[PDB]
Amino acid sequence: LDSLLGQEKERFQVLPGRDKMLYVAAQNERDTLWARQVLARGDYDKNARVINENEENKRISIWLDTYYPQLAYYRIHFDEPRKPVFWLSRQRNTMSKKELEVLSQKLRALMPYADSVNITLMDDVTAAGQAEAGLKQQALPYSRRNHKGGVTFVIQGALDDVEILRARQFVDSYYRTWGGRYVQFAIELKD
Amino acid sequence: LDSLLGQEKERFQVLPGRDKMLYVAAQNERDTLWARQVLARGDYDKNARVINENEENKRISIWLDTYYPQLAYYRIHFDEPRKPVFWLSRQRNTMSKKELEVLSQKLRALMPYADSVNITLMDDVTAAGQAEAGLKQQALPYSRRNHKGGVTFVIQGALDDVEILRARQFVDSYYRTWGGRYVQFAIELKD
Amino acid sequence: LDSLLGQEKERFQVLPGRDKMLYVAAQNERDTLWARQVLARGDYDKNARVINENEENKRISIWLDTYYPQLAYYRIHFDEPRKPVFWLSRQRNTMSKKELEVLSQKLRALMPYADSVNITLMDDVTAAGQAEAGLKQQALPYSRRNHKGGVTFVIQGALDDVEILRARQFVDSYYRTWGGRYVQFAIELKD
Repeated sequence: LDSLLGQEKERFQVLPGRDKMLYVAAQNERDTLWARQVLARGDYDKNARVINENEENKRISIWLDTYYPQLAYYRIHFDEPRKPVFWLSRQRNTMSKKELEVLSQKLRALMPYADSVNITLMDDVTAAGQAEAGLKQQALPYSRRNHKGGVTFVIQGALDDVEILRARQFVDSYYRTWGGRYVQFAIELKD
Repeated sequence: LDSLLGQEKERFQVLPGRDKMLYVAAQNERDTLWARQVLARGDYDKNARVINENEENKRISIWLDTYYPQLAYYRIHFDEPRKPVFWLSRQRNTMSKKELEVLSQKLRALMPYADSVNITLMDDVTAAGQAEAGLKQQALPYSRRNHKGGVTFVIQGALDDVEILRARQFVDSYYRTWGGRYVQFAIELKD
Repeated sequence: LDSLLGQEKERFQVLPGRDKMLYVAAQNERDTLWARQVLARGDYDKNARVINENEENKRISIWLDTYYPQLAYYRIHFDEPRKPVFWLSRQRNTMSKKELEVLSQKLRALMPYADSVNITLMDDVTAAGQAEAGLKQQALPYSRRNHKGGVTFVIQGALDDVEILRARQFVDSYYRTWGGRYVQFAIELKD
């Protein structure tokens, strides 16, 4: 192994894979690019791979559209890349304990660098309540619409220039940890 | 250790970490930057770290969003960096004594330079009363609104140019020690 | 010790500290600056410190906001820097004799150059009566308003150019010995 040119290793969490390849978990896009380009100049292809939170989540989601298309989930969190956390829709999900254990091992196959994948049924009430709470904190009333498989919070109120930005950060916050798979959002000028 | 180029050490409180790294508690941003740049010219990376009150509080808060998302708190004070004080929402917090002791040890892990973290349940009545008192001292009446998990004091009155600045310092004062997590503020021109 | 370049020592009251450092009590800002700059050219840092009435009072007040935030006080007088006098709000203060003795020792820790700190409960009636008297001496009637924790004397009367200056000196006088912590002031044109 190594098959690593990350040094300076700041913002490069390098994890050993189960497939005998190295996965350099880069903090951001510019770091990912830096490490991939340097490894390529260095003739460390194939075995030396560079990854990040966004690409690995989308990669697993693409695999899931084919093998667990009915999986109701939120997002895979890579706060600890060696132990990814997989947020599932508590109520929309109808999988068994053992089926979820298989799902984890399948993601472990998708993530050789991961030791194990911690799949957790996240309370759909908590998802809805997180969105509810964030809006109410910003004095943003909403009308709750119902799209297939979820709800859409339509923010009421003629918002000011910066109040709109406040609502955009709220929306992004929910889309960072939960995603747009359960509560989606809209803005409409009222009152 | 050391792995220190702070000299002149004025405004650089250097504390030894539990992880065998040094944490230079700098008085301000310009000092933080000065020390980080000088340590870097000096080839004292990794083990020689430079920190401050604002970055360390935000760093712990980011960790808390993942592991104690339901933690109702105000702010972590670094008046004594070696013994950080952690203001919690007395009433909104439902944690036990031992759970709070774990929370402290978790922050001690987040702050190797800290000897211990003193977590204290701050009276939510006192928070509200601090805001109330600061406004009344400046002859600023307010309408108490209710956002999720707190209240919003909407300052009544067509304020003058400098009265507005008086209200801004009041608001900042509360946002310095309590933060915008319980009493938030607004201004509206009346009378 | 010394660790002193004050000479000419006129307007430089040099007091020995309990922390084995020297505190040059300078008469004014320009003297403070002069002594700090000269000590610095001289390589007498650390042990040779330069102080004044305004900075030392504000320094102790900042410490008090964290450890005795409920302390109702006026101002610390440095007429005799070696024995600072600490004016407290007689009625607003609810501290015991021994708690006040601790408060003094805490300020003695904040002021190594001080032998002892004389804390005195100043009659709030006298504070109010000082303000009352100063206004009445200048033929300035006022309406007594009530802000949280104090009163605001609103000066009645269309004042002339120099009468306004007379009221400003009155206000400053009260803000010199009592401060704006109990009786505050305003001006409004009437009659």
